[PDB]
Amino acid sequence: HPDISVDVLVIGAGPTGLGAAKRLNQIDGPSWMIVDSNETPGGLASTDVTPEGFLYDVGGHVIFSHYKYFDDCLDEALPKEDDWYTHQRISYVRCQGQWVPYPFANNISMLPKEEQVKCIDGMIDAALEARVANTKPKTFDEWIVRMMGTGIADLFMRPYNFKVWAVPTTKMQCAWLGERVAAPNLKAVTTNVILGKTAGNWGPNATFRFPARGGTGGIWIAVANTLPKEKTRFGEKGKVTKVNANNKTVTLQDGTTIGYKKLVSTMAVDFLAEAMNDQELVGLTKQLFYSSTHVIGVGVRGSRPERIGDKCWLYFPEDNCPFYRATIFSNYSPYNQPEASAALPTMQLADGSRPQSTEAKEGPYWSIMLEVSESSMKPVNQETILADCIQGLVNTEMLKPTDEIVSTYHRRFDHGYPTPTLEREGTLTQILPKLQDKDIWSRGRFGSWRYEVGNQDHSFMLGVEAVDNIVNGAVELTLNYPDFVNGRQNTERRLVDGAQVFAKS
Amino acid sequence: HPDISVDVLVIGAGPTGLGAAKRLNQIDGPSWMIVDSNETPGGLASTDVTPEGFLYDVGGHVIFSHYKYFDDCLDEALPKEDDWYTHQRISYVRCQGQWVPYPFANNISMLPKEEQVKCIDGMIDAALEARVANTKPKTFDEWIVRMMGTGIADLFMRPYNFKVWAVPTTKMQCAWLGERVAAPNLKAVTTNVILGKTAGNWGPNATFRFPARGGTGGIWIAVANTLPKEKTRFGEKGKVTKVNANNKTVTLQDGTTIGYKKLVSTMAVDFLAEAMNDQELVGLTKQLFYSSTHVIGVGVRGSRPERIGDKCWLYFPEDNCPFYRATIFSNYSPYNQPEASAALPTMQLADGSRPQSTEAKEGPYWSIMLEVSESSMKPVNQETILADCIQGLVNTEMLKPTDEIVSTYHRRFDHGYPTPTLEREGTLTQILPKLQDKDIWSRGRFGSWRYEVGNQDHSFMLGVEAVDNIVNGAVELTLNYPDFVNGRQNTERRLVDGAQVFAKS
Amino acid sequence: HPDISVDVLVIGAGPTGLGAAKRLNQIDGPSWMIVDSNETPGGLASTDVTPEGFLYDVGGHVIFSHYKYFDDCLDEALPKEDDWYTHQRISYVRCQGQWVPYPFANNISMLPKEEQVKCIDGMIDAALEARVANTKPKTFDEWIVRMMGTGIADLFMRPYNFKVWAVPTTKMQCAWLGERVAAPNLKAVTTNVILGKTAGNWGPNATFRFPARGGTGGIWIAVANTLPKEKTRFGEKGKVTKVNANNKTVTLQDGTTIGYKKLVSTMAVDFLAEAMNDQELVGLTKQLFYSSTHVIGVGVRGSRPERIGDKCWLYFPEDNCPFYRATIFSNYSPYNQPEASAALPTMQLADGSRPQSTEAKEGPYWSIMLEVSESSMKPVNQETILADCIQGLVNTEMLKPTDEIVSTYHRRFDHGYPTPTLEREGTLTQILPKLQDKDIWSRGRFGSWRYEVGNQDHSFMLGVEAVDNIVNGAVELTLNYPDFVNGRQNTERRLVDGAQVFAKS
Amino acid sequence: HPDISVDVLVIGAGPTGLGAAKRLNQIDGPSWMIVDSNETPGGLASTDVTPEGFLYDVGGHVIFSHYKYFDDCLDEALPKEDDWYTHQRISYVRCQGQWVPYPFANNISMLPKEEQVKCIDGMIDAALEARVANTKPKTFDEWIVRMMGTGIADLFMRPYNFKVWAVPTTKMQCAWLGERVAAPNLKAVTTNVILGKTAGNWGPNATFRFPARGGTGGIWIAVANTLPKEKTRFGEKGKVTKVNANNKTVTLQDGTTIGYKKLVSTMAVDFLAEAMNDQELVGLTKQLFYSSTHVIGVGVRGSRPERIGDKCWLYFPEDNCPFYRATIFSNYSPYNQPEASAALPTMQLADGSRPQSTEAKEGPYWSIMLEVSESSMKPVNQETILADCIQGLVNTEMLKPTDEIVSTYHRRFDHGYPTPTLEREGTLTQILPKLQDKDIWSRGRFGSWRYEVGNQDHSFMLGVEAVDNIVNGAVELTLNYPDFVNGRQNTERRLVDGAQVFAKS
Repeated sequence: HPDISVDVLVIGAGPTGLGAAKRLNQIDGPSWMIVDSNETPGGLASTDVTPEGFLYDVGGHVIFSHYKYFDDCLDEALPKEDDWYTHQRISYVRCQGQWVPYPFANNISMLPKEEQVKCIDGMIDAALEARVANTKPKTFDEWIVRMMGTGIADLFMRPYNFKVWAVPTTKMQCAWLGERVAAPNLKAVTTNVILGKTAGNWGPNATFRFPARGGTGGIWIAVANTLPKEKTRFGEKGKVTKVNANNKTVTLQDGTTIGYKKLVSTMAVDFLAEAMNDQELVGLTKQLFYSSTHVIGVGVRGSRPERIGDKCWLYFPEDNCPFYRATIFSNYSPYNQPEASAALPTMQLADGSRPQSTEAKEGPYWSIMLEVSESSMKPVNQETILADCIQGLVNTEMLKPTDEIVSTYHRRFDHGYPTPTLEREGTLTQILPKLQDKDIWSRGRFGSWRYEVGNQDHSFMLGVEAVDNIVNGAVELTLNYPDFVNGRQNTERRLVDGAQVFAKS
Repeated sequence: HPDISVDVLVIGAGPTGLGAAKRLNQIDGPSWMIVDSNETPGGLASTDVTPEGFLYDVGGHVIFSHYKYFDDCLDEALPKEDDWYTHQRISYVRCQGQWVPYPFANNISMLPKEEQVKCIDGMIDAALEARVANTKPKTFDEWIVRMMGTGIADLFMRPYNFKVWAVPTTKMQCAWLGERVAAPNLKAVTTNVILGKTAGNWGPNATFRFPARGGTGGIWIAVANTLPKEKTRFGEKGKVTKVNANNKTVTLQDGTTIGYKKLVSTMAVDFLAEAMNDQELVGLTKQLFYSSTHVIGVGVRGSRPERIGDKCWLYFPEDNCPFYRATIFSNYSPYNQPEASAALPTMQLADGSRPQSTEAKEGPYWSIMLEVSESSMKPVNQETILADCIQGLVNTEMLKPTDEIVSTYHRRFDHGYPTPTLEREGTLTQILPKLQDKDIWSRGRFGSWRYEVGNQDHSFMLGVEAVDNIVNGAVELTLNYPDFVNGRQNTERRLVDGAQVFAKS
Repeated sequence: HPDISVDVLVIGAGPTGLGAAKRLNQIDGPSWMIVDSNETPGGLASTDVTPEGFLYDVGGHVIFSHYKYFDDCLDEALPKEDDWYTHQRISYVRCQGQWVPYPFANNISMLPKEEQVKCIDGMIDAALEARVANTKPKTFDEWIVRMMGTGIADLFMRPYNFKVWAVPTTKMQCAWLGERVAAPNLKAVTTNVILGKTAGNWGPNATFRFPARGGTGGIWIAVANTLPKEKTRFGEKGKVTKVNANNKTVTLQDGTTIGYKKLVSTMAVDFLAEAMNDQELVGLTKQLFYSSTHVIGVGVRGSRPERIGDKCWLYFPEDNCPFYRATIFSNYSPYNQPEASAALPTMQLADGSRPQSTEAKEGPYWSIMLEVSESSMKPVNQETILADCIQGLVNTEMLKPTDEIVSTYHRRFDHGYPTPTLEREGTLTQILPKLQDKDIWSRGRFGSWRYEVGNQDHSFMLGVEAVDNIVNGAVELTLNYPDFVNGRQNTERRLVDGAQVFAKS
Repeated sequence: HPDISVDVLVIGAGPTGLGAAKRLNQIDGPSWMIVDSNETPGGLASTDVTPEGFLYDVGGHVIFSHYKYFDDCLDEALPKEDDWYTHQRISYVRCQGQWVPYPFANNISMLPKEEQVKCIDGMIDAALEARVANTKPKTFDEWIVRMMGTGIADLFMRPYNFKVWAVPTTKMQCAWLGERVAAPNLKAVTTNVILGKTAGNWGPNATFRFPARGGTGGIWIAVANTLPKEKTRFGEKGKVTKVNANNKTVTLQDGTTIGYKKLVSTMAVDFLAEAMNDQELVGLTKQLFYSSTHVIGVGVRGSRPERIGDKCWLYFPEDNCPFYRATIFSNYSPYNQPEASAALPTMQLADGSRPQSTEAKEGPYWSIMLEVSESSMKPVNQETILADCIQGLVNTEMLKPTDEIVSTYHRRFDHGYPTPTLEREGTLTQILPKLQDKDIWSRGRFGSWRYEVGNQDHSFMLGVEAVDNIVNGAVELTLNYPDFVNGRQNTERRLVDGAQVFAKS
């Protein structure tokens, strides 16, 4: 007999596992338990802080919720209006010395005219081909060239996506992008070119809310806090080391055994296979591809520069910086960095030189968060990546040579992106049913490895829906039909359903 | 203070209401109750029997299930292997003196060569048009022509569908036929023409199962019998006459009042509007279109004729008979008609003449079940329809003039088919949200009026999913996404879910 | 026995008949004669002069030669370099206050942006349709919209061609336009819009030459002067009044009868039918359509205005002037108007007011030649057309209200344009073969009535080729294959052929 | 000074040269003469006879005339009705044991149903592709597949045309096939398949006439006979050995020199280049490609077999015989072979055995003429090709094993077909204008190397039009515009033109 026995055991207290926990807690039927090797819940949706007081998420984390259930749990966790800041979804593409509003294609009127001609000629070809197309694109690259034409593809989506995915666009599928036809919006693009118009896809109704304190990680700490503490096991005491799928027994690092009837596992599925000592699953999960993410944080002295303004996140297709995305993390909340009265010495100037003075000086401070991808196909010199990022900031005119850097952060996350390679689905439909047949629901960004449902809300709901499938025979919609959940407002499932209402009466 | 109070009240014990009841009974959380104006459950899936012992469904009722849940409940209701007979899905189109195997298009080698040429030429036109098509068809009629071409459209699907829907194909939408592209399989069609090949779309795996006894109606009687009787109220005592949406009160014919928190209504939504005395909903619901169904049954003396053979249901595009569909109901179960030793007098010959002898003679017997549609655009003379059907049987060579008719059946069903008119969705999306706002789940073939999810399994699941939405926050997938539920085997929801397993333990 | 007998009789000494004459003269085989009712050869390629000394062709006459033979004869007629002036083919479309360089489509960057959007959008539509097109346009109008898209068509070619042809574009055929596919050069148009480029289709390559003296009419006088005088009969003495096709006799005004073996007739073919007293032909030729041409000439005092500059001819689609084309005729030759030292009183100012002084003042002078079309679908008020034209000049900002007019000219030419109606070919293919069966080669702008081979060089060559057909069995390429002769350099036929080289030896 | 001086010298007296000579003779202006290395005129349109009295053309020669002028000269040469036999243009394709009426595609109902399916499927693909095609086919092979689809291409035109051209279809251009769009008549082909219909493209109005005597060669003997003998020089005395283009002097084998002003050379242009000792031209003409033609003739004892019947020529795609075409030459004239009373011993049986006796037996006789192509890409074993051909005749069931062969014939013609390779036009534009600039009109099947204008009428008219260009400035339409002359009836040029009519007065 194992030390602990529960009906449903949840491994991992990132958004997915917490989703499973929250749903189990709401249903209040089967016994359950959640474990995490980290004392602090949140996983990749956690937040670090430098010794100088600058917070950094694991790269740009902007919430767009497809589900009311997710909203319910965030509202429960952080119920006060001052728990959040609301911002417009402002993003630009750095291109040829300019900040081009996203979407790129609608804003190429900013480029030299001769280049616009190349862009529009390419999109005309694509439109004419789209007109007689009777096949779907088979690769991410084909998809891009059909949508954008060669010229526009080459300027942004092709080089940008290699910098993101750390694999060539030709090596990825495109089903993950959705069911919409791969055909250019020629009229809209040439209209903006003709009008000399620029326009971002944001405004008063295109917004996101961000936690006032604790970064994105503050949400998941707060969400976790609503769970009965005794049913949680976070820290070294909750690190899973072995999974015995045949005995339905999990062994933790401290030797604790937990027997389960159903397992919801949210650790990366390649790690799950290893913990299972299942050589066949190890082989299969090794066929999956993923990139690592280097997060670089730079804390800068000064009031926010006008050139930066209300920018939130920023895309970098070009070669003059190693990062694919930058986030103005100080715009997300005033508590993402020290108050102006905080005294901090300058560590370096953005041009890499030593500061004139060693002396601690006051703020205000602002803050840049950078992401750099790495894979077997795109190595990263870890030793120079911080300095390369900082030079990248200078090259892109995000920082002046003289800007004073008062804090730096760098951390590598080995499992950063699950790659939608051409081979992903062929592999996953071998892995996930095999685990399913052992009553293991492997779910989450790396639990089930599908980037198109890999955000915080998707993840959360993958855990929720796994539990719902386990308990109430629900369809795992997020898992198996990304286009479905992403194409609608999911309003049916609530933190308080009829069940809880009828039971209280 | 009403006579009865329940959490969830179900109006109607056709498949939809029984689905609601079955799921409610399984969940065994919220209190619930089901009423029906008929002492016998089954609604349009019920079965009549003539004084001579010939059973008739409400027209051809053949089950194809999209749900394991539905399968679970039928297996529970009728668990013996001899509770069912299995048949291949054998259907034919009557056309120019011939029984043409379905699908029609794949079998036009049976038509005159000159006609084949016209058919193939039309389909060539359609194939070439489809190659450069960039719009969806907007009407049922466009859909048909784009799929078949003019020649083939005119032979079968155009005139057939008028005889079914009692409206022109040009007045119906085509979204209900699903997401499949309106394109011809020119190759398949020409290939069978060239080979002089015929091929039906059935075989050892294209089957259905039919109840051994009591016709289709026997399923729903058996299913209802699994419910706690004290929670059922069937007969004049169960007839709803008033629904007060604002007080959440239902009044029955005998004066009994029922209080509900949530209402699952499976009566025709235009009747619900009337029962609610809601003038706005009344106005909106009579904007919905429907046809009535005349079911005509003909019991015939003799062993099954060779010309009939294993035929199950039959399509009649031509105007030499009033019915659109015929079912060889005696093929579905030997118990749909009297045993061979039973003595019955001959009522008339198929050509309308009197029999030579009035004496009762033995069988064996076979049975034809016919459907005639009626609408404001297609009146039916109730006084002559039986005679006209029987003449139609002779005209189509199903009966010889000499065949001995020993039983007739005719019944008009007011609400037969909810019509997928162009205006249906515009109307429904005004009606269902208003009912929803009042905590009324109006669901079913006429509860929610969508033919494409109008079969017994859909209906059953509409009830089930409505309950699941009310209780567990489930998406009503059958209701809102016909294409989704019809394009998969829905396997997640079972008659025994995890919740009941964990509860028993 | 007729007064004169010749092998080949040529009626008419416009370019066509002179073509026939020149070729007959060169061949110097069969006997021949040429007659004209006019003492001055040239037909519609003649030139008038006003009492003030301003020359006007019959509307804008610009030579583009497709034939070496035509060049040979022109070189023989006017051999000196100073017999000619060379100019670039400079033309503009007057549109919304702007002189838009021809071709119109390539210069819409001069229009308001919002209009460029509509134009480009329409041409995108046309481009996308053209990609899947599998039929030829049936009408001029369809041809235009397929080439240009709606927006661009509506701006220039649609309203312009109605003002030219005096019939709707929907009533004309489009074969006459040539074999080029009716498809938009979207890329060229969008490219120039993006670049803000304006470009006319002219330069040092694209030139025409114009006679130094006597206007276009000076050419044909000089060509006619190369003919043996005694074989010509020009004036009232040469006016044909009757053709007896059955007797092969022509009767002149003065009573002179001419017998011929073959007749090359270049008068309008409807007049020919009348002269033949052939009622069948009269019937047929009355079914042909043609517009009349009003030529309005305006002599203006002053050096050439800067706004006019090197402009040659000008198109006017818009409704603020009655003319469809204007020619800066003073740009074609300094001898088209009096020298600067010539003194002329001011007749009126352009706004219609009287001049302050009635005295003769010196120049220099420039000159505008306008064309207004007339037909039964488009009446012209002869009494007001001059004044309306002059108002048009002000409206289009060709003339300032203050500009001094020193000469006016108006003349109506009954047969101006042979109209490429939908019906034209059906009618002509009935007329010409009947004339052919009587050894009558009816040829020329109204001899054979085909605009697409209706210029001076085509006309000349129609006569040349008729004679070559008559004598040498040559194919009448210009007559029957406009596309052929217009799509190539016709260099084989020379004014000195091998036959004359070998003969002289 | 040369021995002879003429205005125009014509080299070669096949149809091309004779054409030039006829037109020169008719014009009767410039002095001229015509030479040939052969005593008998006719070139590749000549006829041989075996010692046993069997005539053979140089392979199948069937006249289809596009020109009245050619008709006039043939009528002049052979004016009597009994100088000619008229036959319907009856041809078949040998395929899978069947004689399939030409055109093949319209007659594939003769093939097995499974072949029909493959054919129609392939043509459906071609039809769908042609619906969106917007490029011309670049090669002969692309043209075939686009017209026919794969199945049909593979059965006839692909393998047949390799057997003809002795180069792969992928190595040839397709412009020579004319300007008709490369698209299938799917409807017509499937219609005949559906109906089980066969139909040859012949009838009472699809005929050819063949000379009663002397085979095709009889025509050109007769045409040449109409020329003044003293202007001809045929035989060793007329063999050109040297052409000095700079001196305009030609040297014959016997030392005779002929000065000319214009040269019409109809010898193969590569031969001309050698005769000119012009290394540049030799190099260019060596880039041209041509195939050699082996003509095999077989004389057979017996009345014409029923299986043969009225067949005229026959196509052989299949690899069970070396020849690409057979001609039932005995059907063309009864004087192509000996009369029935002629006694001839049997030389061999068709199975290859040498017969019993040397007894000369009587007829009647029939006759087969075969063509086998050869090139550097397709060698022919000259020593065995006769025997291989005869075996082919047995394999294709043209001869029974026991059929008695009484005459054999085999001759290799070095220049047989001028190949429309991809490179042909590029090379000819470097050759023919260079010759032109030296006043050399190189014309004819190998004079100008264009197969699409390479028949007897084309060749004749290339000569005629060359003279007409030389003397009268005519367009060389057949040379430069094969589509033009082949798409019309050329009626204008006659053996008696107006010039001669007028002159005789």
